[PDB]
Amino acid sequence: HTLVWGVWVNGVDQGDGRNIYIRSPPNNNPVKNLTSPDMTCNVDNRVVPKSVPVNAGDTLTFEWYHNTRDDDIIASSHHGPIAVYIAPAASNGQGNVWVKLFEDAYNVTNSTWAVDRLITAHGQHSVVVPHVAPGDYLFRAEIIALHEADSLYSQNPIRGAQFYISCAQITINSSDDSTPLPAGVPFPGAYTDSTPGIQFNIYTTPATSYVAPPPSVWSGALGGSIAQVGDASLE
Ligand SMILES: *[C@@H]1O[C@H](CO)[C@@H](O)[C@H](O)[C@H]1NC(C)=O
Ligand SMILES: [Cu+2]
Repeated sequence: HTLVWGVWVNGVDQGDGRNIYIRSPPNNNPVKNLTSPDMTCNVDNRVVPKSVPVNAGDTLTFEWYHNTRDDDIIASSHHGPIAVYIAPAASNGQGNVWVKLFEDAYNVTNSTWAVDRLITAHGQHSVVVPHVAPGDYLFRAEIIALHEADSLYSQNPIRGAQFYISCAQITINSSDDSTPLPAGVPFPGAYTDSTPGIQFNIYTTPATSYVAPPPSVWSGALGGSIAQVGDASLE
């Protein structure tokens, strides 16, 4: 159970984005139904009044929280991967539009899941803004908590992989469009019950054997990291 508070650009806090530049749902409950329109941008997908200006090559940092800003972030039980996607705003995230800019699942050196390192990072994870066409975009940050992912939601709706999905409205101003955005996957649609990484038993299967759901990260990406860029407590 986690939500996005706002974003940082190049290490500068853009301010509380909830219902402003983040298409925020009303609470931190997970999405579990892989076929639901809620997979696109969570349960209250609508245009919000602001879009954060960035340029290609900027660092865009999502900041997550549990109950209050810079708290425990997400329950430690919620081991799983983190991804970021991009699509043009004109899509409203419909169709074959979502391009993967970032993937982190399990780090064998530190023996940590992406989620574990997100807590250590005070909720902060980043992508580098790609050289796509200037214009309005949705950046879809996705945490998958696997603590009940031994079951499939489609079979047992009180269990399943848990998706914490947040869409940020981002406007790319300065970009040479040298890496124009390639075809995307649909959400809902890309993840199915047979997709690698959707059904997994983190209690019996070695984390080293985990494979995150496709698609692969776009070669055009520059992203990106799970790491604290700014200190929320200084504000
Ligand atoms: C899952 O989502 C689909 C598509 O909206 C819907 O038809 C189905 O009823 C949902 N399942 C549950 C258990 O709500
Ligand atoms: Cu939770």
